Amino acid sequence: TPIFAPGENCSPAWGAAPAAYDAADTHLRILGKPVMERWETPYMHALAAAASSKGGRVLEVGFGMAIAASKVQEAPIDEHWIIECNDGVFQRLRDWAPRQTHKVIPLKGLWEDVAPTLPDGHFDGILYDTYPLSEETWHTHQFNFIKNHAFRLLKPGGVLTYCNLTSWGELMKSKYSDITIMFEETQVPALLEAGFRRENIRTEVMALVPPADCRYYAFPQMITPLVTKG
Ligand SMILES: Nc1ncnc2c1ncn2[C@@H]1O[C@H](CSCC[C@H](N)C(=O)O)[C@@H](O)[C@H]1O
Repeated sequence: TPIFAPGENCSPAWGAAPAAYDAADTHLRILGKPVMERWETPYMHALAAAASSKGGRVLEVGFGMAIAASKVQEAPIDEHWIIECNDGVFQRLRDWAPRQTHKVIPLKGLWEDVAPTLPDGHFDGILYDTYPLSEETWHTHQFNFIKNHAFRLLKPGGVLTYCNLTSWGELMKSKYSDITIMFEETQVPALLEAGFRRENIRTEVMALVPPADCRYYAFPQMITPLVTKG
């Protein structure tokens, strides 16, 4: 069964949907979707290192299991802004934020609603890792954020990192056997359209074998984008 059915739209229901964190604290499911899993930890650490590489003000979109967020907090940053839609996940963010070393700025809502309220050229780093909220935005939800907000929000020299594992897992099953080719063909044109220059786009590949029973990702490598504003 596909994660999304034809014409499925979960966006208006995401906020009020109960957040299901299992007792073993290894997964997060919302509306029966596999939103986050702890096997992703080394990869979440690579994204966190990329978004926090310039220090200063870091914007993180999607809180999930706080894996990337706890790694961002290990870097010498000044502010950690976090946008989260789901009420259940936001309560976990609310409990996590006080004990953190670097000031956390928690904001509740869809980035579609919250990001327009954020100041232009204010962030040294951006980490985008949400989840598709509709079948037709399965491979493209990150592009809407990158085009409308990532470029304007970054300071000159600022770094954007992001991922979309539901998309990339699928594209690595049939269409591609080389993860850098997959990135070049499916991601680079939208980033160029967003205002980023090709010479300012790099990628880091890392070895990570997912579990055998993982339906949404099977490729034994992960790709970390580093998209710098000119
Ligand atoms: N449009 C949107 N705006 C804000 N948050 C969203 C969103 N769509 C999904 N979310 C939230 O995005 C998150 C994706 S899971 C993120 C996992 C995180 N990188 C970690 O390391 O633990 C979830 O908390 C989900 O509720």
